[PDB]
Amino acid sequence: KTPKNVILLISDGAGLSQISSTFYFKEGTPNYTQFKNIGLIKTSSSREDVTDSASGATAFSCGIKTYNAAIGVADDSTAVKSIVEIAALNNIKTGVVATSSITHATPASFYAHALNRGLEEEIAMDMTESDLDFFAGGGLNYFTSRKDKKDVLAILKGNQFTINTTGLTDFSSIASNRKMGFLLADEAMPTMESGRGNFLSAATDLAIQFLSKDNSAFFIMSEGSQIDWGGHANNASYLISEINDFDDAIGTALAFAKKDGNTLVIVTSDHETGGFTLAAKKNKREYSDYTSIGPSFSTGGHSATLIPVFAYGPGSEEFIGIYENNEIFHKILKVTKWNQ
Amino acid sequence: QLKTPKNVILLISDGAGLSQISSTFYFKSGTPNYTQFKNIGLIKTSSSREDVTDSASGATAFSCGIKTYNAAIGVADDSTAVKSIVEIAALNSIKTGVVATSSITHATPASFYAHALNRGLEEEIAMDMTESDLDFFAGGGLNYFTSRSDSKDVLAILKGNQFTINTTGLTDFSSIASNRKMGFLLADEAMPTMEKGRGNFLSAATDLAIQFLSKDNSAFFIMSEGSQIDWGGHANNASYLISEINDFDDAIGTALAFAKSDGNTLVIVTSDHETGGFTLAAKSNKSEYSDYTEIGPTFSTGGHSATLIPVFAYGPGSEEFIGIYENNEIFHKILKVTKWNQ
Ligand SMILES: C[As](C)(=O)[O-]
Ligand SMILES: [Mg+2]
Ligand SMILES: [Mg+2]
Ligand SMILES: [Mg+2]
Ligand SMILES: [Mg+2]
Ligand SMILES: [Mg+2]
Ligand SMILES: [Mg+2]
Ligand SMILES: [Zn+2]
Ligand SMILES: [Zn+2]
Ligand SMILES: [Zn+2]
Ligand SMILES: [Zn+2]
Repeated sequence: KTPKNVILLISDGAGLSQISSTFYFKEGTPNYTQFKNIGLIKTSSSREDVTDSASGATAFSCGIKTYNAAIGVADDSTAVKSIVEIAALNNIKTGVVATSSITHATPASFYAHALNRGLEEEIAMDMTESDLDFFAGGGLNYFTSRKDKKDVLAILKGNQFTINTTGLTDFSSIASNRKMGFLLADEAMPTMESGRGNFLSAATDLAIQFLSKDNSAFFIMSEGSQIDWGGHANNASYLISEINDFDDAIGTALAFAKKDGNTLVIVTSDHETGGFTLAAKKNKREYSDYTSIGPSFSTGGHSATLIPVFAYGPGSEEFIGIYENNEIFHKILKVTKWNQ
Repeated sequence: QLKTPKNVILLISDGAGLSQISSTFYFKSGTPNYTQFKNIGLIKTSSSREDVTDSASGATAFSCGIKTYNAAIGVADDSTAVKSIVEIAALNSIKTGVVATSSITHATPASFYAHALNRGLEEEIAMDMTESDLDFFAGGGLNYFTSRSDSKDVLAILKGNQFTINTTGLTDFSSIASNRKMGFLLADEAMPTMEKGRGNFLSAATDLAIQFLSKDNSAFFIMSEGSQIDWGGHANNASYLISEINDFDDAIGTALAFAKSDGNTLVIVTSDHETGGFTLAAKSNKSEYSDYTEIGPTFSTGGHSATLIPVFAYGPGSEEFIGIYENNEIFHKILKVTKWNQ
């Protein structure tokens, strides 16, 4: 009932309908079918019925409701301790993986504290002050082509990071590093449609092997970042290709957890985007053909639907039922007994 | 090794996806009864021939435990009749009831007492009621029993089978307690909408079924349907959809209040499919920008969609309903937990 390790996978912008696309548009059975314990979260922020990713992720990373655009700060704008900082005090190794820039609102709410999510140069500099042990994502520009002219990589190397800006490597290439960071694009990683391939699964496997090196317990947040961008663009093949990749990472996590026996895997989203619907195909006589799906959208923004939570591993029963998003944080602390 | 329920209440919200359910968290006074549920599953709703299901195949999945074609009522993909949960209940000495806010002959209620090649055959469906072992029903659809193209009087046949029938109003329990079976036909076609003054019919009817079917310490099975959530969806009419699902949520609280007091009753809440691509979008301010402080509901289709659908279960055996499975497994899971003879 007490997990040693926690992997949190966040599919940005995926409601149940986006999840459902994997049951129609992906070869084979989705890894979602492996879960038995399922819950539901209410995703409103402290001030807005519709959340953004910043307050959405800060509800998970810090266990409070805060205003849209906040990174790691409470509604009154004061810094709050995150699960990464708490994990560091409990001797837990930590890693953050994302297919957006590593400074984007979701990863950022795990290692920075900023008044507004668009302060991405401040966020990059904030990593220099975090106990983060591993990261992988885009966003090389935020560390090396800055308004202030500073070389943030040099500071990170001073803090014991090895940084790779060229490719994800084998685990044998990084096993002896103390901390490891990958910055593999200037801004966001490529889309799956532009050849990103299995970055998310590979990077999440690297984080697991790296952070568990010396029998240390770990916490990892891996984010399927571009699902939401698909929803905002009302671009169905973009959305579906990104969520199928995210379902591959879920299989990666779960294959490790099932063998390990001491790992809790939580999958959820921050909010839904686009009103994405698996509607019947539309024909011109305009009528429906229920034999076939034609994905449609109703909005270019986020929506307030409750969002599914999936949990596998010791303590996974704590995540069933219907609760506010910020209680994800408290439920993790409860089952791991990591102290605050 | 789960607990075994004596009784089962299956509540269907037709047309309600997770976004429809979520509307009760923003548009209902107080806290939704959905929040009482701990055990939660997901069903895949495709029919035997269609990725996007209709109510008939999707309800027949629940009542008979098979995938079948859109429009089938209690019949298999080859059009042969299949034994239903209500027919199994009767053979196990279980009292049965069906409630709906549509006509009682409409596809969801029909799939639990009738066997017909096509949901359009509502006069045959009303006739099938006379050969079923149903003990209790309430809904609309008086026209299918007394104003038929074949000028037969079906009501007379139902009374011939030990039904008492009321076409006036729902009564209290002591009003109907001595009757061996009870039917309420309270509208010619569909019951009124919530916006046109239906009021608390669905909870009252469900409560009444529960008292009636549990006379003399009898085990029971009830299907009650929030039928018009779907029609709000089809019309792309937010206040209609939302008032109808708020009323369904009230029905959930009625079922759950009984189950908690009883302690021997499994309550299952699900839907057959989603409809309308209903979305709790950010309100538009005016030339148009999104204001995330508040919600303005939007739709993307006039028809059903293929999203996976949430299942909620509470009571003995409810742990059977977690995880992800085909819609037709609802039937098999009900059978498995109740330990009824098949
Ligand atoms: C516009 As349509 C045929 O999806 O209701
Ligand atoms: Mg994000
Ligand atoms: Mg800062
Ligand atoms: Mg495309
Ligand atoms: Mg119906
Ligand atoms: Mg028949
Ligand atoms: Mg209206
Ligand atoms: Zn987001
Ligand atoms: Zn977004
Ligand atoms: Zn339906
Ligand atoms: Zn419909």
